[PDB]
Amino acid sequence: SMEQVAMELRLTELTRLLRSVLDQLQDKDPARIFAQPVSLKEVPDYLDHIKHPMDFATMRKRLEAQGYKNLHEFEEDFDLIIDNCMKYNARDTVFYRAAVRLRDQGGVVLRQARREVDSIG
Repeated sequence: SMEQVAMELRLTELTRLLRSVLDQLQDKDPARIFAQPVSLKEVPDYLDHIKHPMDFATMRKRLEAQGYKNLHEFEEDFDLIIDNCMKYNARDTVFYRAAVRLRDQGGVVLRQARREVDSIG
């Protein structure tokens, strides 16, 4: 149907906007602490601690399969990255501190993304 195509075009355009959001967020992580999944070879007990692991590469895979239907879904995954880190790592660590800086900086980017997703529909 033409309606299915139109909905597909909207999803494609959302995907384009989320790809630019994802690039902007990841620049706020210059140390690449959140670039890849926590390694189960190097942190073998991780899944006893964190039930839903997340990282930027895993988000990128989902994005390129047009797997985010809306910005809420994408923000959920970004918040998992931060929240998982702040539970697993103590306050006095480079890891926790990197998450706080990513949260604070990413908040700005996400504030205007929400307006752009509403605005452009």
